Amino acid sequence: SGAIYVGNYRVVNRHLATHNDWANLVWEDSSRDLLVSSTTAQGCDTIARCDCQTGVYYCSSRRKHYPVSFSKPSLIFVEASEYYPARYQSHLMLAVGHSEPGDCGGILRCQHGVVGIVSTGGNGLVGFADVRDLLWLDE
Ligand SMILES: CN1c2ccccc2C[C@@H]1C(=O)N1CCC[C@H](C(N)=O)C1
Ligand SMILES: [Zn+2]
Repeated sequence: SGAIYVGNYRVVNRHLATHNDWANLVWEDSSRDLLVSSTTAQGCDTIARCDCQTGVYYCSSRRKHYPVSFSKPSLIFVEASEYYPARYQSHLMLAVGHSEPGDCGGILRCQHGVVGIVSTGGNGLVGFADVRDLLWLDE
């Protein structure tokens, strides 16, 4: 689990969005596994606007942060799950690192701010949904 809180927005994995996220919906995209809802309180986080390909992510299944090198946002085939049929997920960045079911939502950060959130895993890999292109999160 986990979310990004920036301005009056809350960014979560679309497959983990709550009834309240959907009732306050701003934008969602199944192909990216992202959903953004509106909040009444002002959020804590800063979004990176950069092309970093190294950073640090939080892994809840180990209660620890790990440094990672990750691929540029791209279209990657993701196997069927209880949440989605087998499909290509866009704007996804892969890295070698630990991730289990339950780790989705962990934040990936570089020196410029938040880069994205854990969205895929297994096989000693961890995939992150990029948010750096969502320029409207800041205005
Ligand atoms: C975190 N993952 C994981 C880790 C170890 C072992 C098995 C898994 C599966 C899970 C996974 O990749 N998912 C499931 C939930 C929806 C995600 C999506 N963006 O489509 C895909
Ligand atoms: Zn950066």
